[PDB]
Amino acid sequence: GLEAVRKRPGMYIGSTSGEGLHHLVWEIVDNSIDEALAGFAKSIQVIIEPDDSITVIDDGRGIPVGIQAKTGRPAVETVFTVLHGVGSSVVNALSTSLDVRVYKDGKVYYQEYRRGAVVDDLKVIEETDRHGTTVHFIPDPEIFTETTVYDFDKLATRVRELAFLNRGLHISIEDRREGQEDKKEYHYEGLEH
Ligand SMILES: CCc1[nH]c2nc(Sc3cnc4ncc(=O)[nH]c4c3)nc(N3CC[C@@H](N)C3)c2c1Cl
Repeated sequence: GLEAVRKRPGMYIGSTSGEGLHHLVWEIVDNSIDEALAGFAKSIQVIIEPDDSITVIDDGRGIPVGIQAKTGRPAVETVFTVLHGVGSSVVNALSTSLDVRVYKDGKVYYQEYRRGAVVDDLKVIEETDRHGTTVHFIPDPEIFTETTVYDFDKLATRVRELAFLNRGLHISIEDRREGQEDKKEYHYEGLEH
């Protein structure tokens, strides 16, 4: 399964250099873009956390949490744990840790993984009035041996491109790292312009 991804990451993300490190971001963001395309997500936030980890927040419907008959597991768990807009499990495999929060039907559903392996069963941890999905991941330095340090300008450039290609979407990029905090927000207007 996902162990194959950890041993041959080059076959799944193209490179284990800085390029592959940034590719992880797009693999998660692309899923949020698909939910904007479906018509539900209106805003996406990408955050470089102070420790070079990544958070992606959207306000879509939230990844399905119901048990699938085919697997006997919550759909969201399968998304991150089974190899398949299909790259979530690859990001999981290549991260020291990944946590997902799904905001759906008044509840926050939470699951975490470590180097691709499930920590515990999906659990309701809070009540909420919002909807969407938040994915946070820490890229694995065992995989990304050259660099685990993000390039804000590189991310911002593509985020702007994504805003343009998905006209109407609100998408932002934020750097929370020490001595260089920054945020850029992008939104190209539709017919209301
Ligand atoms: C924060 C990243 C994020 N946000 C999401 N929102 C959603 S919202 C959503 C809600 N209900 C759905 N029902 C059917 C469907 O096909 N797609 C859906 C998508 N789904 C995510 N998935 C599901 C499948 C895979 N593309 C990942 C994600 C992911 Cl991953």
